[PDB]
Parts: sequence; structure tokens; C-alpha cells
Amino acid sequence: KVFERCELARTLKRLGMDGYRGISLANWMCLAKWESGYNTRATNYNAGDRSTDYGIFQINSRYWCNDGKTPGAVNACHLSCSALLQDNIADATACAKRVVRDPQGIRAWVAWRNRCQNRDVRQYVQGCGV
Repeated sequence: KVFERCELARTLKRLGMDGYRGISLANWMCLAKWESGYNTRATNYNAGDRSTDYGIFQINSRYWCNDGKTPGAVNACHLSCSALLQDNIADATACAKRVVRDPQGIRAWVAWRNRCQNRDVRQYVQGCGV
């Protein structure tokens, strides 16, 4: 599924993402925007280390989900990476929450650092009713 902007903002809010561990909804939106263009079936293979990024947040298989083909990988979210390719993003948000409970928080995603950190991200939630 490819979410429309405000549709996603309210979907994330309903799943408890607004302010989760001090991270604003606008930040999660900016993350999803730059990671996959709000596309839940987005995937990216990383030839260098044999891991794959999954879903709307492009979560990596080396540490977060199990795809069975990533060498020495772990599954901290305790999910099959397939769960991160669903139209329903409940599991993907559960895992995104798991990621941010770690020390880095939202900084876990380099894309967030490159396009969201210290940026005016208000535009992501404007007019969505969140």
C-alpha cells in the first residue's frame, strides 16, 4: 500500500506514534516519506552486507526482523520481515517503536539524520487533523 500523506498521519497517531519516546508525529512522517515514499511494500537489498530493508520505515534485517538469509542476523522486533510488508502498518510501528527504545532513538535511521534532523518538518502534518 502507498499511503497518502494525511491518511498516514492519522494512521500513525491512532497506533500511538505521536510523541512516542519524545518523537513527534511530523518526525515519523518525514522518516516514512524519505525512507519509502509511504510505501509499505518497499524493499532494498544491500549487496555490501547481504541485508535487506523492509517496508514503510525500511527497517533492516540484520538486527530487527528475520528473513532467514542475512548472515549472523538477529531479530530484535521478533517478527518475520514479511510482517513489515503488510498494508496494515501495526507491526511495522511496533518494530519502529522497538528500534527507538534503543539509545540512538530516531537517529537509528541515517535518512532521518540527512532529511529530517534540524529541518522544519511541520509541513508533514499540516492539514491532517492530528
